[PDB]
Amino acid sequence: EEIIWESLSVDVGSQGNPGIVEYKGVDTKTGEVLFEREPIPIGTNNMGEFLAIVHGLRYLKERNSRKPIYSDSQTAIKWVKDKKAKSTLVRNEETALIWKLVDEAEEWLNTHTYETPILKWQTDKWGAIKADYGR
RNA sequence: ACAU
DNA sequence: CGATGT
Ligand SMILES: [K+]
Ligand SMILES: [K+]
Ligand SMILES: [Mn+2]
Ligand SMILES: [Mn+2]
Ligand SMILES: [Mn+2]
Ligand SMILES: [Mn+2]
Repeated sequence: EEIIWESLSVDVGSQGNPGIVEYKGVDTKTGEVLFEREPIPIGTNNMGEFLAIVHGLRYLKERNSRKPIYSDSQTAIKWVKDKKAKSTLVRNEETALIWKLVDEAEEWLNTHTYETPILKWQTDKWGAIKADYGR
């Protein structure tokens, strides 16, 4: 119903899908950018949405913050819940970096605990997530 | 269909 | 119009 303003919002941006992928996390209340990942030459939207949530979990855990995370990706929220990113992206030499990062994110989820609620940003009611790339 |  | 996903 209502936005939980005391939260972290994350999103992917890309040039092509598959294509160059980046992501960032912002304070939902203020829009302040709290982290941004350097562009990865080839990935998918969903891989980037997944990495963004996992990075958010790690960022909040390191700072002892109980804030929830908002994501607009139904897929990535499920992959994080499952601790398994079921991407269709070919594993080859050009996708090795994104796949390394995804594998390492899964590995982190399988070796750490968190209570962080991972919440669906309701774009249909609230507009674009505050971490959106405006593109 | 829904979500990107 | 193309794509990634449940
Ligand atoms: K969206
Ligand atoms: K589809
Ligand atoms: Mn998104
Ligand atoms: Mn894996
Ligand atoms: Mn977006
Ligand atoms: Mn967009």
